[PDB]
Amino acid sequence: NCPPDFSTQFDREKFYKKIIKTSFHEDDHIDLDIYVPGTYCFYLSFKNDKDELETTRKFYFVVLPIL
Amino acid sequence: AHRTLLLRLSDSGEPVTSCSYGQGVLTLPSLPLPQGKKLGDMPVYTVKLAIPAGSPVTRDGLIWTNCPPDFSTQFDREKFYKKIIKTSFHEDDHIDLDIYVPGTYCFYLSFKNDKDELETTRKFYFVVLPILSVNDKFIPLNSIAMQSVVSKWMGPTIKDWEKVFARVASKKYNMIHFTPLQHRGESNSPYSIYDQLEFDPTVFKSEKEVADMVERLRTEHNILSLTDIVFNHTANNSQWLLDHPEAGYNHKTSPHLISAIELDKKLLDFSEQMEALGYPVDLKTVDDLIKVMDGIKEHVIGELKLWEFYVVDVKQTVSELREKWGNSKSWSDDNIPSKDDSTNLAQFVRDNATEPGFGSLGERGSNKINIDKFAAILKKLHSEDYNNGIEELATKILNDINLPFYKEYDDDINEVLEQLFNRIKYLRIDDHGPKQGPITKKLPLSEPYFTRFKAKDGEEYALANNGAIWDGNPLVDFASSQSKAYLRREVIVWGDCVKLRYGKGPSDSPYLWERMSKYVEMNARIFNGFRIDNCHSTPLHVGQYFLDVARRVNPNLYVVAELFSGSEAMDCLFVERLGISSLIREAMQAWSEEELSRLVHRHGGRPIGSYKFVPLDDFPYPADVKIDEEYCAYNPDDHSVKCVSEIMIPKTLTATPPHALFMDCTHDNETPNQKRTVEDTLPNAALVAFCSSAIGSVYGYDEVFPQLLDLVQEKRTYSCAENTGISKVKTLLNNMREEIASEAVDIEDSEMHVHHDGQYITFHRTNAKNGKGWYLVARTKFHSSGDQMLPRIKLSQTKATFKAAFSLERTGDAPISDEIIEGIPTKLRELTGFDIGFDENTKETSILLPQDFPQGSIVIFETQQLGIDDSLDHFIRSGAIKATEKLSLESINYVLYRAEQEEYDYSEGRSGAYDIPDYGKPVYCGLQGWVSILRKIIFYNDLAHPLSNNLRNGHWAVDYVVNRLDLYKDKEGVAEVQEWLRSRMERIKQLPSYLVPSFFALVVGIMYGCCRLRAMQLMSDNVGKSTVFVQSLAMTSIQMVSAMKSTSILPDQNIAAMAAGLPHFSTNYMRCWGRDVFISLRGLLLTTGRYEEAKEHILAFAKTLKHGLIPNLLDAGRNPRYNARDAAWFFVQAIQDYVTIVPGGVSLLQEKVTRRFPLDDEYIPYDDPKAFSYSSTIEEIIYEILNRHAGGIKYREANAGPNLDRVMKDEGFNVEVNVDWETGLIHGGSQFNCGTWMDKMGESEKANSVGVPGTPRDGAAVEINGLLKSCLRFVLQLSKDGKFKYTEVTKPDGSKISLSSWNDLLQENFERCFYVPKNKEDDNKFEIDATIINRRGIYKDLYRSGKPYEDYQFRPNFTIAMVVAPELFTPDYAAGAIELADQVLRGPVGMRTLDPSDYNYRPYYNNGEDSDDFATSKGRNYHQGPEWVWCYGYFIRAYHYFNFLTNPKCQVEGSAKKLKPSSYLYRKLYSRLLKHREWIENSPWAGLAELTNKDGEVCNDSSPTQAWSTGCLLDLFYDLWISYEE
Ligand SMILES: OC[C@H]1O[C@H](O[C@H]2[C@H](O)[C@@H](O)[C@@H](O[C@H]3[C@H](O)[C@@H](O)[C@@H](O[C@H]4[C@H](O)[C@@H](O)[C@@H](O[C@H]5[C@H](O)[C@@H](O)[C@@H](O)O[C@@H]5CO)O[C@@H]4CO)O[C@@H]3CO)O[C@@H]2CO)[C@H](O)[C@@H](O)[C@@H]1O
Ligand SMILES: OC[C@H]1O[C@H](O[C@H]2[C@H](O)[C@@H](O)[C@@H](O)O[C@@H]2CO)[C@H](O)[C@@H](O)[C@@H]1O
Repeated sequence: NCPPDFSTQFDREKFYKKIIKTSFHEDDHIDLDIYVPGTYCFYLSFKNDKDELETTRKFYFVVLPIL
Repeated sequence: AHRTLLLRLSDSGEPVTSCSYGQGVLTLPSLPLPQGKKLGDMPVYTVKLAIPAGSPVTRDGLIWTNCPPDFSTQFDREKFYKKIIKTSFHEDDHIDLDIYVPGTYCFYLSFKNDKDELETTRKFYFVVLPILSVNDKFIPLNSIAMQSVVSKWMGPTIKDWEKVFARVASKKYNMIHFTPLQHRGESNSPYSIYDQLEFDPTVFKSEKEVADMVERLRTEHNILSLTDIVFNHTANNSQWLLDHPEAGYNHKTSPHLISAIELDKKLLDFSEQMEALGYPVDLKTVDDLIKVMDGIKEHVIGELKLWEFYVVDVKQTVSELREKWGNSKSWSDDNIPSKDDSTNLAQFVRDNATEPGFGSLGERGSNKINIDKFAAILKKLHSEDYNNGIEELATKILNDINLPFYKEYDDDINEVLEQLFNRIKYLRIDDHGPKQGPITKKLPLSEPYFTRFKAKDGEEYALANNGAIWDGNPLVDFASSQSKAYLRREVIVWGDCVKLRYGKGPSDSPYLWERMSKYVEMNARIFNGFRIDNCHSTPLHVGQYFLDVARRVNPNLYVVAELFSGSEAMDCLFVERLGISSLIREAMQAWSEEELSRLVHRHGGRPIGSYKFVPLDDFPYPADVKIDEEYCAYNPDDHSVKCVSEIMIPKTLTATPPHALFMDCTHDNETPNQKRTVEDTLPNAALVAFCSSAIGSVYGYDEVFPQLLDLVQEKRTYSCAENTGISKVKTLLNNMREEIASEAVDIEDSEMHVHHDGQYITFHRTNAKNGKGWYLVARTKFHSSGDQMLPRIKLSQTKATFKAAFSLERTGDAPISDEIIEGIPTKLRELTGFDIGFDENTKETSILLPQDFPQGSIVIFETQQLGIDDSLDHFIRSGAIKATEKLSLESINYVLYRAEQEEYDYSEGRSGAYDIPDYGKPVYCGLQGWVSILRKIIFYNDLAHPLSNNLRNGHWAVDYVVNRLDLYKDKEGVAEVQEWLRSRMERIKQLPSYLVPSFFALVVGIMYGCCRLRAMQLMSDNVGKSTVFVQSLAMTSIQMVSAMKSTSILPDQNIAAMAAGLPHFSTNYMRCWGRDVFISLRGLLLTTGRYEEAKEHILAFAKTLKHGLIPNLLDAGRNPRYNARDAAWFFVQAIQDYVTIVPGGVSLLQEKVTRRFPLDDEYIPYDDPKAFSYSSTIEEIIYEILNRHAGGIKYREANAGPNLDRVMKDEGFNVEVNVDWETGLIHGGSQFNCGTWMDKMGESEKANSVGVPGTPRDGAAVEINGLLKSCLRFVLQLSKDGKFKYTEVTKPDGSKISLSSWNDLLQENFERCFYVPKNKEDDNKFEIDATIINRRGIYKDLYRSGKPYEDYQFRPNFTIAMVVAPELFTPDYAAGAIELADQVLRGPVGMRTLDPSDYNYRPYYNNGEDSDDFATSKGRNYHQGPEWVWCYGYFIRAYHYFNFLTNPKCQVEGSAKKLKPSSYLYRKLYSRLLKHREWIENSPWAGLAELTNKDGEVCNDSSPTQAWSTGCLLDLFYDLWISYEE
């Protein structure tokens, strides 16, 4: 639910897509640019071993305010 | 030199067909290499792929192709190479595919889908034909004469063969087809090959022995050679079949045929004991067959176990149910059907408790039930104890399961014996096959379906033999599991041969692929090509692999194939992927004379006078293109493919029908003696030789053999009797084709006419380049059907010359030798008496046949069309570029366009547009009117079109093209263009009438292409390098800018004046409109580069300033009309656009005009000397508008009355404008006013709308204030640079306000007044009365309108302010507001003028309405619903701008870290212009309409081409170019 840029407001339930670059050798790095302090979470969707869709937990991280 | 072809692609990556030649293949023309060049010195051909700009394929697009990158790299079918597509929104991308070796090549495109996924198009193939030379002389593919000879009938020695070679060499054949010269099998049939890797031991012993013989044929008699190649079968007695029995389908490899094996060996076992346990061993009664069938009823059918191959063993399942009753048991599914639903319960068990491969065939009891799963259902359905009625229930279910299998069995058995007693009859009882010998071991009752042998591995096998199903699909392998033909006995077999089981590749049959590979490349080293019998039965992947192995050995492999697949499409697909160069067509298949004439018509050529292809208004004309300035950069030794004209747009690659090899008689069809008579051999072979294709014949056809030679049994040898039958005539026919082959090249270069009258068939072969031709009259002898007299043959504008004539007569029967095949004695009598009359006045040739012209005779005439020489094509394809050298962007308008009203202006109403009978007039008087009609005519070769009829009925349209330019002769470059048309049209009139249409369209198309290229050269780079769509939009600038006689933009002179639209806004006072001119000025003049012409319009309108306003109707400079509030601010915006774009554009500010009206608003002093009076500068004019509006204007329209406006009310003439200085907005207008672009005054006397404005836009208009803010921002930065002096502004009282304060006033109050906030909680900071509102999140259409409900109406005018003054809008508010307009107000081509949710929505505009409806009557709906195209331009310009600021997905990181629009934004932009590109493509007028009804519905009253409709779309392309593509 991290907004893509500073112009976009924050919404708890509007999540944005990010593509994981699959490789058997190289790990993939995906940046989450944060422009405003607040509560942000992320979860991962993937293709199950049953060819179905599966989802992980929501993992949160807090950006503290600037006083 | 230049061997390049242009292959334009569509938006989906598919090749574009330039002409309609029918179902075909992208074949490249067979041409010799340049002088002294071998394979590898240079590319044979270069295919230029053209990808449209902005197409969905360009998005991360890649061009794939299996073409090797250079000559050193070998060809691989599945190794494709990368090619990068250079994406652009303006410029198309060209990618070259260099080809160094003939063969089969394909290409497909991968791109990024709209789902951000990867997507791929089809594979598109194109064939490069082989290069056939004999010694050092090139052999054109359509001049091949192939003589098919059978090896075993030429003698047992090599010299016995070279005697036959000398005979066919005297007949002047240039190619010999060999039945396979390999060791033959048991039956000695040439196609049942014993050993593939060694030639016939009778004649040859090594490869060098046969290779020397073929090379001897090349050097001695100048004859190339090719053989049959057999892929489908091999002989039934090959020593390698014992070592490798898996090469065919057997009980191991193809287990489904096990049922068919035990039935075949049930007949070899039966046919030998037939007489013992039977009676009719060999009789000829119908009842005699029935007792054999009754013997079949009990001895084979009854002894084959009721066939458990289909039926589940019932009692052997119950036996195995009690056996395992008590193991894996119990079920739980509650979907098990009840025992009442017997049918559904059976199919439930069919899907759950079955072993793999249920229903399909295999071993005897292959179909069986899974017991542990079956009993688990029985315990869940009935009971867990077995004796509780399970034996009854389990058997009842299995019996119901076998019901479809039993009915599948009765339908199979019936076809087994019905095929038997229908084949045994014809086989035995002589109906048409005399062979009722007593059934022996050699000739049993059953034809051998399987070849039995014991292999070297020890085990016994049973391979079968292929054949052909009667009317079955040849693409289905009848030996595979998909067919049941070997079981149901639906196969006509060849006992000589045996299966060849290829799999999905070499993995399924390793030794078979390795052997056939070495067998293919062995003949490829020796011979020049192959011949494939029944190519349709060979699988594609099988034929593809081995033909590519052959081409790696012999790069010039010539492939012939007897291809009769399901349809022409399947025939083309096989030719595409396999690389077939010629298809076999048989002339003996024609049952009657009409069928022969239709066969000859298919392979004869194109109609006489067929249209020639030319680039027209559907091509890009790059200003930076190479040119043959006089069509002279060609050398015959280079052997280069020629461009269409002086413009070097290369020859287009389009699908053409696959080449044909017309055989007058093959080695499988009956002799003319059998099917027809012997005399027909002469006229049949003549009609075949006249076809524009390759021809061939079997040995004995020319030597009139009595009957078809049995390829299996016969052992006699060809006779040494020389020069028998047609041998003399074939020497003439082949020698004549050698003279024609030297110059005839492409499909447009050979034309034909064929006529059939009774037993006569007429053939007229014509070369379209020089006019040389042949005429053949052949009287056919299908039967002796009495005397028939042919009418007088008449040829127009042609002279005829007698060439030769012959008759073939029979002199008894043929000798009966047992050692030598001798033909029928025939006389070849030369004929005379053909009278050739030539009328020296009408230039008409008449031909009368002599009464002594018996059936089986021919007569050949040499003919030459009058007026055509070899130098005609060069004269037409040259000089047009030099003729357009002095053309200007104004003068091109008179050559290409001019509406009929525009032409009436120059001709005082005498000329106009050429009326085409039974059609109408072209849309323009110039060439564009012709090209718009001719493009579809040339594409379909519609020689029956009314224009095509009129062009050959007389020279009216020919002279009309030249005589028009007398009106505009004095203009720049028009005189030299007329002289080129005069000289070319004069030469055309000397041609035959039937050839005028094709040449008329060629001359007009060439000059059109030169005029269109000259336009792109005179324009700017962004236009002269872009797609067809952008250039087509730019050509509209020439449609509107023209000099006239009844009007202009200056009152003293007649110069170029931009018309509002054609044809209803082009003459007198209706042409120039100040509002229309300056909305289109940036697109049509600045984007294109007409800087000087744009200045003239700004200066001319500046002379007629009054009330601080620009007049809507400009009467050249005299008595105008100032009924417009928009014009002055669109005019001042065009000045800003000029200064911004034109280099040194600030010079316009100090240009002095002569204001034709005194500063104080005076009267109409046109003749009063106070008109000229004083001069005004553009800088002063800009300030005069700003200060007059500010100080408050006050005027009533001068010369008021019905003479001015016959419907406007008295209070309507006093219109005014004033600035509310508390907000900074410019207000003005009344409910009797039309001072905006929505100018529609009612005129209905029945609906009482007379004088009632349909859209009175009184008050502050968004466009006016948006342009005001743009003008203020312009003059502020202008004063900062020292180009504008004024900063003071006077108020009606006397106060002064600085221009910056007025600029800040709008910046602080504009959005506050117009924006309707989406939140009701903010309905207090944006001046909103919530009682009257439609939607929120909308920028208002007006402020302080007379009727307040129109303030909150969603209209497309708010985008004009968004484009010219983007600072007035917060990004998030504007982005959501324009997203609503995209969903609601955006039509397909035009912009909806009013929200459909409003009650005044009248989307259909009909100016001619005599109803009582207050709106629709007399067309007051003009701006209340209808979709206008120019607002679409301002819409998408701001749709692109504000989506680039708001949506982060519409932005992407760029070079120099300057953010460029993402492909996601270009994709959304490109989609919203497809309907515009379709419109200008499929419109007779080469532009965009003014208005459109609801949802793309064509409005008849709308002007079909409007200046500001196309000009606002050019504004979008210039925005994207000047900001991102520099
Ligand atoms: O020769 C001198 C000329 O002087 C005067 O001209 C005046 C007009 O007579 C007068 O009507 C007005 O012009 C207005 C008109 O009142 C206003 O309603 C509007 O007209 C619309 C049409 O309503 C609309 O249908 C459309 O007309 C097109 C039509 O769609 C198209 O298919 C084809 O038929 O051509 C038609 C036009 O000819 O568009 C027009 C234009 O928007 O706007 C007109 C222009 O403001 O004022 C004129 C002032 O000079 C005399 O009255 C006239 O008799 C004299 O001949
Ligand atoms: O307000 C909801 C209402 O809108 C429509 O009525 C229009 C009316 O026809 C126009 O004159 C406009 O200016 O005032 C209203 C704006 O909404 C319809 O009644 C319907 O769409 C809806 O109920």
